[PDB]
Amino acid sequence: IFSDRYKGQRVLGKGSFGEVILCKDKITGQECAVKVISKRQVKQKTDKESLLREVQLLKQLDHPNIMKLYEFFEDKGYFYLVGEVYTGGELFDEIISRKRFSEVDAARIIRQVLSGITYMHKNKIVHRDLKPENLLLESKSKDANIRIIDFGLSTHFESKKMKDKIGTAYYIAPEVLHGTYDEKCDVWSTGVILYILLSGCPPFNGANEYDILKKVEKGKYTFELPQWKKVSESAKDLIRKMLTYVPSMRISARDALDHEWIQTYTK
Repeated sequence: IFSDRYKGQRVLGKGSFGEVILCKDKITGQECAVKVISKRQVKQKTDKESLLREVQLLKQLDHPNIMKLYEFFEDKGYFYLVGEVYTGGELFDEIISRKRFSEVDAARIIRQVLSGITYMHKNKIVHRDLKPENLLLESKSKDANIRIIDFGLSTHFESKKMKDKIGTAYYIAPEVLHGTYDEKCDVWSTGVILYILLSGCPPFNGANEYDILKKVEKGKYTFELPQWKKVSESAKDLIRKMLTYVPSMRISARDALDHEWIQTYTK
C-alpha cells in the first residue's frame, strides 16, 4: 500500500487525472510527487491487468526529458502514481519572464521535447494531450532540462474540465477529434507548441473551445502574421511537415528530431 512506502506533506497542485501532493520516502527520505487519481471521478479505459502491465514498462523507462515513474498503488477509493518531483515550474512561465527569445532558444526546447517523444514512441507509449502545462522545468537552475509529464495516462484514464477545455483545444490533433488516433498525434501537438514559440500566437484560434476545435478540424493555418517574416524558411518547413493533416502522411518524431533546423539550431 501507499502508507507503507510514502508519507504525505503539502498539495503541490492539480494535474490532469487527479491532484498532485508532495510525499517523502519512509526509508530514503527522498521527496517525490504523487498523483491521486480518484476512482469516483476518473473512469478506467483499460482492463485492471493491462494498466499494471504498462505501469511496469513505464517504471523501467529512463530518459532526461521524461518524468521518471517510481511506483504505482491502488485501493478501493483511489489510484496512486509516484514519480520524480520537479521544482522549475512551467516552461512557458520562464519563457514569458525572459528578456529575449530567439529561434535558437525555441529549437533548444523543441529538440528536448522531440527526444522525449522519440523515446516513448520507440517504447509504444503515446501522450495525446501534450500541451505547455505538460512541459515542466526540472529545477530553478540556469541550464535546467525540460521534463514531459502525464505520458501514457490518457491511454488508461478518462471527467469535466471547462476551465481547462479551451487550453487543451489549441494543441489537440484532428485524428483524436475523429476518434481514430495513433502515435502521430504527439507530433501535431509539438507542431502547435513550435508554432506558438516562433510567433506567440496559436495556429488555430477562436473565442471559445468549439471555435478552436472547428479550426483544428479544418487543419488550415497561415504564416501571414508579421512575426513570420523574421522566422527562417527551415523552421516553417518543419512546422509544415509537423502540421500535415493526414497522420499517415505526417512525419514521425524521429524524422522531426532529424531536421536541418533542429540540427543547426542546437549542437
